[PDB]
Amino acid sequence: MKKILVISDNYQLVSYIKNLYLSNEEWSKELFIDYSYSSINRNPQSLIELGMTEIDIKNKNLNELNDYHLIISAHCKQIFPAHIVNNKLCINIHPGLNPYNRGWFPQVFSILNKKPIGATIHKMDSGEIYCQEEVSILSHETSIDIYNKVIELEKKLIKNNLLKIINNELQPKLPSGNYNSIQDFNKLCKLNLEDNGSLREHIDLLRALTHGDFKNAYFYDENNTKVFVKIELSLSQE
Amino acid sequence: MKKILVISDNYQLVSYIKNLYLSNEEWSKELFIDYSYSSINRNPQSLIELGMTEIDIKNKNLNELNDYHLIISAHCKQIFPAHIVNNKLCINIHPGLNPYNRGWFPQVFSILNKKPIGATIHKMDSEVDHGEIYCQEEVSILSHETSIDIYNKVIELEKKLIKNNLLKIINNELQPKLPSQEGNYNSIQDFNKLCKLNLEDNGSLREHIDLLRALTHGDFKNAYFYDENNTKVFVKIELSLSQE
Ligand SMILES: [Cl-]
Repeated sequence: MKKILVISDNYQLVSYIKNLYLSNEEWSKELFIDYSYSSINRNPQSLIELGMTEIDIKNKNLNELNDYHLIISAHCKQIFPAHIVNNKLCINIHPGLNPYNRGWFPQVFSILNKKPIGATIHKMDSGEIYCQEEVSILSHETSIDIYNKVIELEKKLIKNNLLKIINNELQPKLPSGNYNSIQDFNKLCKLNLEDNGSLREHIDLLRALTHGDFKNAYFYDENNTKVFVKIELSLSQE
Repeated sequence: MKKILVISDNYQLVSYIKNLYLSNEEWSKELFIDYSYSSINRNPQSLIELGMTEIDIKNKNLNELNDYHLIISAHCKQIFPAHIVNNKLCINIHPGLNPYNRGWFPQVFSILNKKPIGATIHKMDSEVDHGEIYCQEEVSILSHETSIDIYNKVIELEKKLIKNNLLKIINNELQPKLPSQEGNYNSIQDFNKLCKLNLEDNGSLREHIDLLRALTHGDFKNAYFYDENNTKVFVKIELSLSQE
């Protein structure tokens, strides 16, 4: 039997792991799993509901982590310190296709730059890839659409690979890239009405920056009023 | 007393006129008002509910219209034939600032070409949205507004113009004035060209946003492109002064 820690701020992926544990006897016989959300999460209520304790991974002492065979990061909002990843086997469930558009919001960047998008489970380092797979971007899709395919794919990757990774039955491999910063994200959000480009470029920018009800793209008008912008695309008219 | 014919395919305008009649003794004491929708209206059900009969003004005979002092057109989907307008006093309630962007969807065109937008009540002559103007008023286009936002402001203004002027017009107390210029007319084909997006069009983001907001009008999408595989993708935009 192994003890495992999952550090996640993502309701869907945590629920999914929890549901696999409950529906798969192979998990329940082999594992004790503790689940924690990040101390920086501003809205953890639904994770609390789900069955999770707060952890602060930046200040957690290695001394309190000795029982864990490994730690899984599934969209943990805090970066793990170097000392955690060098002293504990840490595996990341990552919503991008390493090594393309590493960093922030891989699907936003892939919409714009056409590099592959997908999901990757890999070892953390200051990492080697156990499994990954690509998803497609279709012409009518926004950031939220692609992210939703990505989450779907992560669940598939978990379901088919995670127990094996935990049991050492799947060995990783160093990536054959590029990285995008939060500041790169924020530069994109600040639209320039005077930008000359193709309608295609400008629709892609709006679609990259459309993600649910929270708008990101904005301009300032003539009067310095802030106006947020999003786009809707559909294969139906109505 | 006078007998009046209102031909309209717009619920909001017909319901407004009905409500003023019901609420203003000056109307009910002077006027008998018949209301009709266009035979071409594919979905008149709400209008039927409202209390209205079908009319085909394109084939209506002039002899059946002798009782009417005047005919009011309020977003009638059929165009009045020349013989009707030249032989009956016909008054149009138009959702544009004549003579600018006469014809179809004035606010779409105004978002694109920046000509004034507003509402106009004018005499109908044999040209579209071209006769002498009784009254009209401008509305503004703000940076976050789509076709439907400006349309709703236009409708609100048509209501105020009717409320403040329509009895006077009927009673020959307000004389109209020539439009300031011939102006410019947009067809349905002009609108449908706009709808077909050219993804290679080279422009400022402002031009592109203006085109998308001109074409955004409620849940029915107008603007489209075809993608790599010839799939048709409709496009609308949302602009707002709040994030969420
Ligand atoms: Cl002239």
